[PDB]
Amino acid sequence: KVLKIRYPDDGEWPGAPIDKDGDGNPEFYIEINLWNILNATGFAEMTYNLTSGVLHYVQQLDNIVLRDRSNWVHGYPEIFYGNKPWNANYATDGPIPLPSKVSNLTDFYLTISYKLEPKNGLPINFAIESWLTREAWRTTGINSDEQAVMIWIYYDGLQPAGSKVKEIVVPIIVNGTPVNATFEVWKANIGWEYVAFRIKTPIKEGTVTIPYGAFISVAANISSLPNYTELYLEDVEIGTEFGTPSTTSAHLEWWITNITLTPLDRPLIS
Ligand SMILES: OC[C@H]1O[C@@H](O[C@H]2[C@H](O)[C@@H](O)[C@H](O)O[C@@H]2CO)[C@H](O)[C@@H](O)[C@@H]1O
Ligand SMILES: OC[C@H]1O[C@@H](O[C@H]2[C@H](O)[C@@H](O)[C@H](O)O[C@@H]2CO)[C@H](O)[C@@H](O)[C@@H]1O
Ligand SMILES: [Ca+2]
Ligand SMILES: [Ca+2]
Repeated sequence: KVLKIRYPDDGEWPGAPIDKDGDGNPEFYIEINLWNILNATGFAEMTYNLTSGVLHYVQQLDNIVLRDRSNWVHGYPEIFYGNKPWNANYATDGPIPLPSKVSNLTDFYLTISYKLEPKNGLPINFAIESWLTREAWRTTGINSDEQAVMIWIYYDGLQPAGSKVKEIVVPIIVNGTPVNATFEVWKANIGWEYVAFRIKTPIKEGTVTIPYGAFISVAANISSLPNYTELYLEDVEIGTEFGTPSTTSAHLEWWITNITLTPLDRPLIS
């Protein structure tokens, strides 16, 4: 009834599928994904109770030495739907057919119920990420003519890569109440084009619904990439980037109780 992955016990890259019906197609995939940590004392453990429906992440790391301080953050412990293009992990048992070309996808709501508890002022975000790639099923990384989209619905102590472009309004739902929220739009080129949407009013816990097309439409419209609508939206990743090159201790706990993607009857790009 309980799935657990644990760093460092399970190796430097713990991860596992969530496959509640045991049919060989995961509904989601979890990774501890401490992708910029070279060494640390302590541990990180992610547990999914299949029976109670709670994803619970506990991290207690110290003596942290990074792989490349120029990458700034330490990692991105996460859960995702679709094909994560950095590795051979995937989860495609869901209602939105990912990967799909941006031009063929419908819009969808993404609803997440969560609670974040960074300890001692640890810089963090709670960020939704998609990667947009030239091939349908990428498993070997990301090229300079491709895109990362991030949507930060919480942050503390981190700013997105690159420079600020503009602010936009996106209608979202927070704790059951519709609200117009403001997002700063940031753009960088860090080996690929990077577009981040940073909410101006961070939400540290609750149930949040966002319309995914509001973000991908603006990411398409400010992009410098050619033939944007031919890219494939590979996945939707949910997790917390954390840390800075000055951070040597990172204690963090969070919980996610629901992730739902709800298809809409309108195109993803408007
Ligand atoms: O590079 C940002 C990206 O890294 C991904 O991890 C890569 C890592 O960068 C590379 O050095 C290593 O060899 O491969 C892993 C993938 O297995 C990480 O998974 C992403 O979340 C992150 O955005
Ligand atoms: O390195 C990729 C990582 O960058 C993070 O932004 C850094 C930025 O790289 C640095 O130049 C700026 O001055 O500090 C910020 C952090 O506050 C970005 O937040 C991450 O999403 C991204 O993975
Ligand atoms: Ca399944
Ligand atoms: Ca993959």
